[PDB]
Amino acid sequence: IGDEPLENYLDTEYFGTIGIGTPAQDFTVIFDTGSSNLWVPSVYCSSLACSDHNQFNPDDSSTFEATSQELSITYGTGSMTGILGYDTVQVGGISDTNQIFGLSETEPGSFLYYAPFDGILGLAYPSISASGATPVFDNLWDQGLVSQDLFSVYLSSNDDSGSVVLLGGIDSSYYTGSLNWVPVSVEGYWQITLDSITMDGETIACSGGCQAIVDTGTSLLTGPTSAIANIQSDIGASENSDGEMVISCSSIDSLPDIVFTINGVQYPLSPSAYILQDDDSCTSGFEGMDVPTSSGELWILGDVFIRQYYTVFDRANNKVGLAPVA
Amino acid sequence: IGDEPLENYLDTEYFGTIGIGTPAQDFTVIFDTGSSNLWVPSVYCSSLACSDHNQFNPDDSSTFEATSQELSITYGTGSMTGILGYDTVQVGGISDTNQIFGLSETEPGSFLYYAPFDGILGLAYPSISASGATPVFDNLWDQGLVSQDLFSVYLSSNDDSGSVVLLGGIDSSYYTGSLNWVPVSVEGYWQITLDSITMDGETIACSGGCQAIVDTGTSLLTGPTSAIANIQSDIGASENSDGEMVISCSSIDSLPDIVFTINGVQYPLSPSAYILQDDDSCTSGFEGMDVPTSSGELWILGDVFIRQYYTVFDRANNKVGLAPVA
Ligand SMILES: CCOC(=O)N[C@@H](CC(C)C)C(=O)N[C@@H](CC(C)C)C(=O)N[C@@H](CC1CCCCC1)[C@@H](O)[C@@H](O)CC(C)C
Ligand SMILES: CCOC(=O)N[C@@H](CC(C)C)C(=O)N[C@@H](CC(C)C)C(=O)N[C@@H](CC1CCCCC1)[C@@H](O)[C@@H](O)CC(C)C
Repeated sequence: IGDEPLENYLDTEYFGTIGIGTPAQDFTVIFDTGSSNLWVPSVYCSSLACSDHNQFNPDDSSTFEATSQELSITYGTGSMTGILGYDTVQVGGISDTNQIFGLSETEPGSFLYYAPFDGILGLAYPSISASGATPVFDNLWDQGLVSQDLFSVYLSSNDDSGSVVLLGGIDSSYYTGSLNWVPVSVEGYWQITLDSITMDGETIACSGGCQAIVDTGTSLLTGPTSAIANIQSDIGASENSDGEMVISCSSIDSLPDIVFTINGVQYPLSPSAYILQDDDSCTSGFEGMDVPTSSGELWILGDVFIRQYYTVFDRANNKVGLAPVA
Repeated sequence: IGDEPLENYLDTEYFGTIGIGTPAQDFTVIFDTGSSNLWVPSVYCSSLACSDHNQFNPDDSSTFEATSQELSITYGTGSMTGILGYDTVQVGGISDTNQIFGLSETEPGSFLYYAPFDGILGLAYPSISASGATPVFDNLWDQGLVSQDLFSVYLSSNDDSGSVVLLGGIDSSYYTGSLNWVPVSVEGYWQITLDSITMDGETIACSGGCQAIVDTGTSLLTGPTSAIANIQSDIGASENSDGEMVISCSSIDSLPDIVFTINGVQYPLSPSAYILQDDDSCTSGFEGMDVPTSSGELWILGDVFIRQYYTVFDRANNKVGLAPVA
């Protein structure tokens, strides 16, 4: 079981440290369950986002193996094109040997240039892995490096220390009562079926269910624009400049829980979970984002939700396990 | 003995993580031996750099005690003014109970905005601490949270993992041979007497001594403008724009050791250590700054130097211990 400590930056991005190579070059990465690929900046990248960011030099690793397999990936925020090579990756105190990972050649856009992390470590299923590159957890299970075929995430609140990715195990100290398991409906993302979303008993969205992914890599709780636009009204948040659906911080103590019913069990987010507040200003935890898939237009249950529910991702049986954090 | 790992960001910045408060809030701080104050942003800070960095909120800490004292600190690059407060800083494993530190109120200048860290933990002598704020090492020793009255720094080269600050102990495995102990000359900074800087038999600089400090929070080897000017010429580096006193990377195999004799022992610097090379670009490790003190113009032996020499800063007997990295 590996323990990968995570830095909670503004409750928006949780990232940890990995080493790639021999000797090991260090990089901080986002641990993303919305994707399956590991990749970091390389000395071959010309994009501006690579200049101010730690870059992987293959000519300094006695263990590196090159391949000619090119790679291309687009996220909701940012993309990269690169090439796939091979090496040891130290992640969560484990020596992942012979891991295929992406070395970037371009990271188009201004977004990532600003970001306090170098790369992305995907944790979704191999089916969505661009260029078929073996996911890290997959390569660990395959090598017998993790004791169990599950990892779990605890994401801290209020910029506190202690967020963790526990690879190969759960730790009951992080949750209250017991885990509820939900089947993955469609296996690629950790896609689970959302039964409904209510406030004060009335369905306000997702009537007759909708598809949801549990994404550690999304900050907010994102959903199909039109739906979210309602919720925003149902809590009185309004637009400021570029996505700032601003809400008065006085409102927090008046609003009601918004309940997510997944597999018959209700998972409420209180107003103090779904309103993010910096110092003296509040914002909405909900973001509109149409993400069309073959299995429907997704509802992404980001850090805003994961912050309240210790999440376990069982690959052995394709189930998500949720329980309230301690 | 505290073990504090630092992320080597581009061989220019080495920062680690601390927690302030119960429950503890995360912050990444530069461990700077060139000052003595610990500060972090706080929710009082209005400044630009304070918006995109984590901010200490006293209201979410059950162990916070506030003070009336004001704090102002000008650094070589940057500054702050703030208010002082007390709380439990968990640094390197240790829970430094009831520690005074600065909650900033302004952090003027866009460079701090763009920087991948929140605060600075100063590691020098109390004489130079702003407002006579107890430096953390001092507060650990007074409470007996460290065994030995010394700390050691190992700074990895090449963006590798493994840079570490070892609080209250030296670790033999990081150096070659045995420590050479230099006395501190004047006690404020970790100030020592540099006897000469020669290059192929000839004194290129600082004949008949000059004052130097070993300063982990300074990226390059710094010295008085006019002196460094000659060294830049003698190695070939020339300005491009906002410095970028750039050198043809081809020159790394022609150039010789510049040598720093400290208390009669010679400490050479290979081209490989004094020309910085990100990617396929080599720039010069020397920077020209006139740093007037009551004990002369200071030479700063920063990161460029410390990456080649494991350094013990011993407060028990006012002495610095150097030995080559193994
Ligand atoms: C206040 C707004 O917050 C953000 O923009 N946050 C970023 C991530 C932050 C950790 C830097 C985000 O949520 N981006 C989403 C965009 C989403 C709302 C459409 C995203 O692309 N997340 C990536 C992961 C991110 C990519 C940017 C770098 C960090 C990892 C991945 O999970 C998805 O592409 C999965 C797909 C099913 C939607
Ligand atoms: C390649 C260019 O690199 C830098 O300019 N690096 C910065 C530090 C980096 C961590 C941003 C530097 O060397 N800053 C020196 C600049 C000075 C040599 C012209 C400095 O102010 N360092 C601070 C600590 C820094 C200050 C900015 C915040 C990070 C800690 C401290 O050591 C001095 O105040 C000591 C004094 C005797 C000069």
